Amino acid sequence: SPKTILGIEVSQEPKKDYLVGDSLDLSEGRFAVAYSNDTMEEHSFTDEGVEISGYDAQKTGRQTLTLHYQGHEVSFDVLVSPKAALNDE
Repeated sequence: SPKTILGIEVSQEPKKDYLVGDSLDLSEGRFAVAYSNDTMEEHSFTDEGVEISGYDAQKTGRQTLTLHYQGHEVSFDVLVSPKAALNDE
C-alpha cells in the first residue's frame, strides 16, 4: 500500500547559519511528520513543503526569515560568518 502522511508537527529551531562560499545549510530547521503506517520522519531543509521568504541568498548577514507551511508561520534570523578551519568531511 501507499505511504502518505496526515499530521504535521513543527520542530524547527532558530539558527540558519551559513559560511562563506558554503551557501545555505539549515540543520536546525527540521519538521516531524507522522504517517498513517505508524511511522515518523524528520528532515531539515529537505522537504519542499516549507517556503522561506525574506532571506537573501545573494546577501546574508542578520536577515529575517519567515517560513510558511499549510497554515502556520514561523519567524527566524540568519547570520553569515567567515569559514573556519578544521572541518570534517
